Amino acid sequence: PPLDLNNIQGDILGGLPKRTETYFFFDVTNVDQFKANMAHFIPHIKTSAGIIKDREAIKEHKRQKKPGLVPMAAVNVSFSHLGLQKLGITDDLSDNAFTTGQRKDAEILGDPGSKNGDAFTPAWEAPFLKDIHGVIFVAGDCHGSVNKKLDEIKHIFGVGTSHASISEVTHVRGDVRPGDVHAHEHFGWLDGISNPAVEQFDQNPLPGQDPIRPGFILAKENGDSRAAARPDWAKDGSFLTFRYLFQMVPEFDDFLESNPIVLPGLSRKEGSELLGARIVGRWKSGAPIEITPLKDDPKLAADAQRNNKFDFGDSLVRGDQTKCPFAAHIRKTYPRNDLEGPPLKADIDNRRIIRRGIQFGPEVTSQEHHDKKTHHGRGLLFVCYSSSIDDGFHFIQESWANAPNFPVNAVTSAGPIPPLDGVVPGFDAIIGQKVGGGIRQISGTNPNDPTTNITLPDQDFVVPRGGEYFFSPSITALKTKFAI
Ligand code: HEM
Repeated sequence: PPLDLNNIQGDILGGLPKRTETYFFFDVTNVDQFKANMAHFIPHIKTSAGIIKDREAIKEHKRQKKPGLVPMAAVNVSFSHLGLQKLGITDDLSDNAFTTGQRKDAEILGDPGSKNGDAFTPAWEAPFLKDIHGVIFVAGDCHGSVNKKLDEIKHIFGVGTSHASISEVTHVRGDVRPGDVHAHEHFGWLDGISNPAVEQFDQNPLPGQDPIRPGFILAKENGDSRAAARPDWAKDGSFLTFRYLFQMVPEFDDFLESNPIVLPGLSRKEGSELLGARIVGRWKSGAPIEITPLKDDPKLAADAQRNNKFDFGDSLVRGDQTKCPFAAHIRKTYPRNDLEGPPLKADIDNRRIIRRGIQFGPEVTSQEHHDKKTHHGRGLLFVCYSSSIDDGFHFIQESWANAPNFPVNAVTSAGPIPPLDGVVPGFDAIIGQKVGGGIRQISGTNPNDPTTNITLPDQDFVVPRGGEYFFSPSITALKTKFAI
């Protein structure tokens, strides 16, 4: 069937274009007044149709050399399980992670925290330990637009006044980095390269971007295995995972400088760069190591038609880590042929996620660089979408990233593979977390010596400090279940 793009919130399919973005986390205080205000709010919501239409208007305005105008920052909205309960919307959405809420789920994600008996409290910023009912987020070209748009939303809900239907728990702000590295995350890598193409939305998949069915992103659409268990209003909504991930950049840079790979043809500097590339699965530029294993290639990196056309072939079955470690970040989170090829021939479309991350915080200072220690908060506002957090984000984090035997344990489940005997890939070095904060190791990072492990510093390079699981309903769901 064709998708109704006027019904689907625009951050999901399309993505809200942004140099800056504010996420406003709130609690409902008066349910009836909240539902009445939502009638006024809903017309402000950007849909996927809206996105495509804007993108064309920007292209014509830009082809035509006009003086370059304010993209009326787009608004989206998303609700936690605690907010659905609060609103009287009690139909089960058949996802344990969402319904559990991420404060609890975080124990199993591997977040640092502590236990009173069987009660777990993650080591998050104080506001993310309160009940959050939803998030209103607004994304645009500059601070002026976003704030102006957000002030208007706050008038609609009466924020701060005696007649208020929501209150602020906290807010967070993302900002693309300055200049040439605007799309690079704070460790230095080009981010936003690989996302799944969606059948009946993405007209021209890029090479290496196998399109998946829309029900793996949107509830009750084609390919949602849980379609029959879900209520009609859930159609064309998607689960939004938010993770407030702080990055320890000077500690990461220092880590690389201390562990250079000694390899014919490379400086000390270059061996430290090779290690970073191998840990991520790409050069900072964006060039995938599976294509260019030993030196960066900036032209390949800048070309969307060549920079994602690889699948690890049968390197895993053969035990061959020469081009790419098994435990590289991108391989841990999208295995490609490691699982889709023999022996498993597994269908991992339900493990795919659409990422809409934005960076935050200042650049690294001279003092921070000199100390080789972090002094300011910076990192990534991580946001991803799928029709199942249980199958997507949670699983990726627990069974792949945090699992030092993955992917060997997956492919050896079918029968031992002698070239993998004794291979323990190790942790995803970027996001892998060990429960209790124990010792993490990663193997295969030296092309010439695949069995040597690096023991990671106790201070993780990425440190979660907040997050929650939300559901982003359709325009029509909002209109009938959240309005009046
Ligand atoms: C500080 C945190 C993180 C950083 C710095 C980071 C960095 C990156 C980079 C540099 C890429 C490659 C460029 C691209 O394809 O976009 C990437 C891809 C990806 N990351 Fe992350 N990441 C982070 C957290 C996460 C988390 C929490 C998840 C999921 C639980 C995740 C899942 C993925 C996936 C699925 C891909 C795409 C794999 C592919 O299709 O090739 N990442 N990440």
